[PDB]
Amino acid sequence: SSMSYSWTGALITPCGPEEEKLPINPLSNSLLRYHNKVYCTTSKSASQRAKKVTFDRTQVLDAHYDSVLKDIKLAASKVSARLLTLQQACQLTPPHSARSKYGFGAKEVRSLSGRAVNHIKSVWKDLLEDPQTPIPTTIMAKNEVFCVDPAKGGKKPARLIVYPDLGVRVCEKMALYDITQKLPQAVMGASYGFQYSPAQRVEYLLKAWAEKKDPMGFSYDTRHFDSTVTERDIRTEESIYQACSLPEEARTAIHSLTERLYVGGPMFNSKGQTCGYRRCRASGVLTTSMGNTITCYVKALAACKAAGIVAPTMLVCGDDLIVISESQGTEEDERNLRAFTEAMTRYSAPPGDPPRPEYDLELITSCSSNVSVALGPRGRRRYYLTRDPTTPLARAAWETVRHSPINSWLGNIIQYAPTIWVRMVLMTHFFSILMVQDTLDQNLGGVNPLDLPAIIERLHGLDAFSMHTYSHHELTRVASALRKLGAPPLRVWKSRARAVRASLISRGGKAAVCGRYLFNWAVKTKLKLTPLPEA
RNA sequence: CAAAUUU
RNA sequence: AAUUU
Ligand SMILES: Nc1nc2c(ncn2[C@@H]2O[C@H](COP(=O)(O)OP(=O)(O)O)[C@@H](O)[C@H]2O)c(=O)[nH]1
Ligand SMILES: [Cl-]
Ligand SMILES: [Mn+2]
Ligand SMILES: [Mn+2]
Ligand SMILES: [Mn+2]
Repeated sequence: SSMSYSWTGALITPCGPEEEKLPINPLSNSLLRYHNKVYCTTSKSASQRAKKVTFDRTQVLDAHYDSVLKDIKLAASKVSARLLTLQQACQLTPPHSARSKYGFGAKEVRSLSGRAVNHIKSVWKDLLEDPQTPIPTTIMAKNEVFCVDPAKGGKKPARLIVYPDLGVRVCEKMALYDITQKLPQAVMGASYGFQYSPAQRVEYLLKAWAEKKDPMGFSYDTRHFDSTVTERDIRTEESIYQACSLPEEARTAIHSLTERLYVGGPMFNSKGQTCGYRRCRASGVLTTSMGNTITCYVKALAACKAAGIVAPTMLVCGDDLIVISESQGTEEDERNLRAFTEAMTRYSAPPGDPPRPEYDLELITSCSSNVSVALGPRGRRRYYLTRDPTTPLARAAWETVRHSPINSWLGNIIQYAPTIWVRMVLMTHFFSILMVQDTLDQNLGGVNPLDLPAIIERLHGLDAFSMHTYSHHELTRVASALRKLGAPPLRVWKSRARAVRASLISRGGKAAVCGRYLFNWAVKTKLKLTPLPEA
């Protein structure tokens, strides 16, 4: 039936300047050599993304879907959800959020300037009074950094971001924010992925795995998921929102937003020209995450039922899921996954790479990450979250006139503190840099480098300073990644850490704390590492 | 552009 | 600020 997009032929213009690296990368030319492999998805490449995502869609539901959808509405109704005062919504706008066409930006909105507050009042009026006129949207390309992958086709084209003017975004929040805070958790229960910390995510997966008499696992991702979302899915999304206790004024707004924005509409490039028209998810609206997550969860749980997966235990984060099930033999498991996939494909949620059953937790990737295991200080198996380091490393070498990567070094050091690649590579580099800059005190993205041990033990457990004997998979993947980016191998980072460490220790103070906890892995005579006041 | 987590 | 979807 419905085509996902249609194109005037007008280009998808840049919303500013997209910078190139420079001939010297002073912060990261000691981290890695192959800077030619590090690129940022440009808006010229948007054209190609459009081609990939524009395609005709056909959807066939069935008892299993219908049934799941029923049960989900019954969940939805145990939820009461209130409107948000125009002001409260203004306050939830991000600091730098892209300004309005109508002469004002996020400063005004967050501070409750009167020009801003009136415009918004009017815009909300128009939603209440008018429930069909489509709402224009801007379309732009997302700029992300990756390592090239010649094996997987050279350079990814830029993903497409599609969003309404600022005023509309506030209104969206008024109508929907509270729902987003309550509905998913209530529809999906323990399956709701974003609810968990990474540690809980891991415990959850292990508990699921443990529960089975004979576990089988897989993950599923949808190809260009936002393109796969149909007018009907969105309307079914509305009817799920509506299934709550709502102020009548909300219902009108929801329904008006649904019909005028969410379900489709015209798109304009940043120079103002009509770009095309959209009949699927706009990734840019408030409902993007919740939408994707709920919808994905319906189709998924239906496919599970269509395919006979026994005792499924799910975890959904957007279009990404993991199911851990009771195995029915490999022969049947393969048949069921095929079924599952046909069902999803019928429901208009077809796979990128088609899924496969696995019987070992390490072999299941979702949200670009996976569980692995190493040994801790006393010889116990310690499970943790990790990932291919390619992209984080690539991003660690993204230096331009207007951008420093030091923050991403830190971001990843915190998030993946127990991973061998953070511990040996990223930390070593990060500290090495700052000691030489002599800018350790300096706060970065509101964090103090010298806190790190505390920060890390709070979030990952003191075991993160003592883990050893990492998995074959993980060593292979790390090695291979450094080799791919022309970084030094681990043996060299070992040396460099001994040095960094010695300097940090001899620096005294918190530096020495850092030097001792964070680099204890680097020494043959490893110390007794006890817990920290600060956490 | 939106959300979630981490800070 | 970082990351993810
Ligand atoms: N608003 C917004 N949504 C995103 C972004 N990245 C991913 N998503 C949403 O999550 C969906 C699934 O993500 P992913 O599997 O990573 O990409 P895709 O399936 O190729 O589109 C996308 O189709 C988007 O709707 C982003 O930067 N902004
Ligand atoms: Cl242990
Ligand atoms: Mn996907
Ligand atoms: Mn309605
Ligand atoms: Mn995904």
